[PDB]
Amino acid sequence: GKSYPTVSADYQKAVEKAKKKLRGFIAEKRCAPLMLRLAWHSAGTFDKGTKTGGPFGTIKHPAELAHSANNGLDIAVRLLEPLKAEFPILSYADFYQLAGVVAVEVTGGPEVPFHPGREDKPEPPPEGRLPDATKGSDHLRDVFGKAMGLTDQDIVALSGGHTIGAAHKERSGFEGPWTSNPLIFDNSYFTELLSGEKEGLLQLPSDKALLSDPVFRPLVDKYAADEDAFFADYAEAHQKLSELGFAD
Amino acid sequence: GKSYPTVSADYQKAVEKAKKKLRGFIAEKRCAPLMLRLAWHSAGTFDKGTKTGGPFGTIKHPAELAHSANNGLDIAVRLLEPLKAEFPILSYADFYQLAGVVAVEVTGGPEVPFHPGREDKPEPPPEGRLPDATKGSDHLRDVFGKAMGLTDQDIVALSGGHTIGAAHKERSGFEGPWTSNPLIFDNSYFTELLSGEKEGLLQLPSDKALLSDPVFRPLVDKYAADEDAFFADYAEAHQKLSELGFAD
Ligand code: HEM
Ligand code: HEM
Ligand SMILES: O=C1O[C@H]([C@@H](O)CO)C(O)=C1O
Ligand SMILES: O=C1O[C@H]([C@@H](O)CO)C(O)=C1O
Ligand SMILES: [K+]
Ligand SMILES: [K+]
Repeated sequence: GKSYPTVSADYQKAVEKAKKKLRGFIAEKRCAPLMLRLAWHSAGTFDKGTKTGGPFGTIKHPAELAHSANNGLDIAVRLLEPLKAEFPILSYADFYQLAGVVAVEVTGGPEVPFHPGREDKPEPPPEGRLPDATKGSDHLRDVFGKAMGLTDQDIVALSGGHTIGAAHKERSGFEGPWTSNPLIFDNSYFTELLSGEKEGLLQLPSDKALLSDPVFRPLVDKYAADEDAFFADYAEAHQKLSELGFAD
Repeated sequence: GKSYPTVSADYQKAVEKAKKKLRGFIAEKRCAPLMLRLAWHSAGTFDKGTKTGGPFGTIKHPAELAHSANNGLDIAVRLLEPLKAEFPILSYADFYQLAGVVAVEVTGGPEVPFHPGREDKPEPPPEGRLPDATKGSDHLRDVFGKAMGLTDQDIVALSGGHTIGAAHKERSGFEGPWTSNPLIFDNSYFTELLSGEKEGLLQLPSDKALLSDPVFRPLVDKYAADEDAFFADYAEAHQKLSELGFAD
């Protein structure tokens, strides 16, 4: 239920130019997964009951980067600082979410609609709102549902974001890619999740929780059979996540 | 601006009986300062922008007792558990605030009006909202003013709560009483604050901040000259603090 704010023509021109520069930079640096993870951890702190947190640029604060769930995301902030400085008119909030949208696009994923106008806010949210990889469906619903206000369909679709990238034992402690093609955005996360553990590939307990839940599991089966349907629901869910607490 | 909830006659009878039992117990155990500090740290987590936190019984949770600002308050919770069990109808929130009101009364202080009907809530607030003793007036206003929504007069009056009790090097790290009579509720905190450091008595940086601020300092002078005026403003401020986020 969104009402997007008006931004000047110069702001809109800067979005379009930054989008292109982000494509080139993210593709060349091979950091699309990290950038997706930065945008998601930015937005995923939203609490709908208090309207605190969410995608309002606070993740660049050292206080929020120190959160253990954000281990490694200081690399992302640093990687983007030279480009952000070329687009001073843009908020950090818009810039990081635009980077997440581009991360998905440049790895072959759906084109997530983007609307500008997030304002940078000065206080990071409390630590502890991001999901815990060792937990299961109840915990997923607590975080995405009770806090962020996303649907069970969004949970499954957004979990397929793991179709790009890898864990790092020096960041979370988990290690390895979810897929055999970690810079390619496709439905492979779901086909691997269904096939069992393969050697070399990662499954978190929070991934496996999707297989045993009666609402999540049919979605997993849908996305593994129908990549177009995964792309549609993913684009819906990403857009919602990127706009949590914004333009309501 | 309060609208107090209706409670049954049995609840009201239990308040009155617990008030008496609290007087006897707190007087005998010599723990009025700790009990005041428990009630204040319960209520002082209130944030008026989000309506989170405040005096709703969450301080008995191990998660909130672990907060470093609450070092030692597990002693208080434990001390009160046998009495609370004699009054099962009462919420923990009402019981702890009633204990704070009695702590003030039984050490000779003003009779703070008490209204029942706080409901126990299940989530403790985030850590870090209670004031920092090494900081000054700006920090006091951030905490009491911007979060809790109390006035500068309340800040000074409520700081005179230090007229009873002591710091402990194994809890905060500070050590000693503010006053020569730490179980007597009087204006002595302000007369000591004005006289300078005396040997054996404690002044926190947050106490000393009251002397250098142009709004706080006249209040300090008022309370040190006029204990009746301290008692009046204290009773006002304590009642407000004990009712933050309650019955609005
Ligand atoms: C469902 C609950 C989730 C849990 C428990 C979880 C947990 C994790 C963990 C532990 C890592 C490894 C971090 C590291 O060690 O480098 C990770 C990586 C990643 N996460 Fe999630 N995550 C969840 C949901 C999401 C969502 C909703 C998105 C985006 C839509 C996402 C995108 C990513 C990406 C792209 C990576 C790889 C990052 C890289 O390669 O640097 N995750 N996640
Ligand atoms: C103004 C900002 C405040 C700061 C920075 C502060 C800080 C502290 C500290 C560090 C201690 C010592 C804890 C220990 O080591 O045992 C303490 C004790 C105490 N505080 Fe405060 N406090 C403040 C306000 C308040 C308020 C508003 C009240 C109640 C109205 C209060 C009541 C007490 C009492 C009664 C004690 C003594 C506790 C005991 O003897 O066990 N304080 N405070
Ligand atoms: O997605 C990522 O990009 C870098 C690296 O893989 C390529 O630069 C990294 O640290 C990430 O987790
Ligand atoms: O106010 C207090 O009561 C006890 C003790 O002084 C008397 O029991 C203590 O640990 C407190 O800080
Ligand atoms: K993939
Ligand atoms: K005293």
